[PDB]
Amino acid sequence: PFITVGQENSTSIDLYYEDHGAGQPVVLIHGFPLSGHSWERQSAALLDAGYRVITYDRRGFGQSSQPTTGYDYDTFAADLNTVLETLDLQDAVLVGFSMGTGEVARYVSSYGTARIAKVAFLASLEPFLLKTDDNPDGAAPKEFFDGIVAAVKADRYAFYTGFFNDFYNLDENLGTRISEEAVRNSWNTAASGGFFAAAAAPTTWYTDFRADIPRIDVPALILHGTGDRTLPIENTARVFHKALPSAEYVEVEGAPHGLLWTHAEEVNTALLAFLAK
Amino acid sequence: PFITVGQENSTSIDLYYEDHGAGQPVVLIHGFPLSGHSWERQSAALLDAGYRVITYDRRGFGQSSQPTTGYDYDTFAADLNTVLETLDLQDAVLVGFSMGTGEVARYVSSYGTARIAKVAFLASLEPFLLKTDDNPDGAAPKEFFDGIVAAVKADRYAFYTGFFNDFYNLDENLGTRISEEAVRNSWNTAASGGFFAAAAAPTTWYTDFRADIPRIDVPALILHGTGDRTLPIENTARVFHKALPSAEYVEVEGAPHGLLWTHAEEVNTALLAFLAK
Repeated sequence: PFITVGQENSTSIDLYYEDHGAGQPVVLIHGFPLSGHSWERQSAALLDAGYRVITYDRRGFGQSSQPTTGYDYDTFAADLNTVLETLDLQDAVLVGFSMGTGEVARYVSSYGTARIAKVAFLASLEPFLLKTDDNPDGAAPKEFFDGIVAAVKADRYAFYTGFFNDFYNLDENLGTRISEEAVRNSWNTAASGGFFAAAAAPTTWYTDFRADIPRIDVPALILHGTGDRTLPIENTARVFHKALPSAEYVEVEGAPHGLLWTHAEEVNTALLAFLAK
Repeated sequence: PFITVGQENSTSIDLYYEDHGAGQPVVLIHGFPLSGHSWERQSAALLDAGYRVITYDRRGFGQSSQPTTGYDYDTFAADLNTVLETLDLQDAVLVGFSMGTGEVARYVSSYGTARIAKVAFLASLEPFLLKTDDNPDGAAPKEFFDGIVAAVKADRYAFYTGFFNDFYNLDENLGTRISEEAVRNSWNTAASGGFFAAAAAPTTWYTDFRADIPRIDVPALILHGTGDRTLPIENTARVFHKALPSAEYVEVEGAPHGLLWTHAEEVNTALLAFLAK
């Protein structure tokens, strides 16, 4: 199913989405370079607890259109605004994973929370990944992220292998918490995403969300793995909880960046306990 | 890389140029007697901000051919027109520094702004540097510029030393805002330019741009240093600000003429804020 969010030359930019269940609407917004199907273990848990689950694929990923324009959080948040207005959701919960935590913060900042009852940030980007003079809490200088973009442009298909090795801490989790088959499925999803988005999306990772955070005026959850090699907990979740002290806060012991799958039970128990309130 | 702009006897006239990054095209047009490389501090900032940066070396300067013909703003603007058509640049921003502010105004005036989104004038020549009866705001009468031509023809290599002393306000900035090594690099660039262009270019500095200014019909930025010893702000930017009151206007307190280097942080902040609109 698709929702049109804009036009690109002679084509419409359509985002693939699904809408399941009945109950309070929970919108799940996936990370790079996957799709709304990456939430399958959380979608199953939410459906089992009587929620309505809505998922969509960010432009350039999954089954959505693959434009060569719009890779920036104002456009990503305008796409989410179109989704939410089209579905006319009320009392909705927005749950972001990694890149999706940017859509949540920028959307609440720019459009407000009239349709929103709660937000959850899992494996967050916030507050601002660049290590700069004005942001000493950042994870790394911009040249580090520039090198990731260059590696995608050199051969995205080979880049995905090393990417998922650190995304899922495969040296620790392959064969225990994640099978070789589930990693292969992630690689297939990544390769199905657009070539342009694959290399342009990482330039948005280090967006500065510090001015968006004070506008988060609904109940919030921040959750992160202590073994996240991709987005270090010290420069993301721990600093984000200082910036958003009203949020509930959970650290999942030993979990990697790809904790929706490897630590599904720990994510699902924490997310449903938060949504029950 | 080179773009051919014409023929001189048995030779072609080729302008050196570079084309980096991706996104909205930003064309940077340098001043005398330097080259596209003099924008390195701005180029780095624009590339990091997601723009496509195009630089070229004016005929007779940098690594471009050194003809003994064409030192006038109609030719200079026709050279820019060839660069823009050769590259098919569209929705482009034109940024001039000092002599480059002549290309920007003369191009927009003669050719119009179908290809151009915005224009920026840094350390401008405009509106008309010659002091006359009809133009009392000019900086100096023709004899001053005839004296500069004659000094360049007498020994251009020695001329560059005192010229850069005033350009960068070295009595204030040497060893703080500009190193002796960076000044030496500027002298080397100047010595690499053509002998003929070195002495022909000063006659063009007092071109009258008063009829070109009313033809600027896209958003504009005018920025100048208040300590400019080369192009006094009271004969240039402050007069220009009255002739084009709709332009964003920035005075960089205490900055010299060579503010792309000495006050790069201020220039980059103003330029990126202007381009983000």
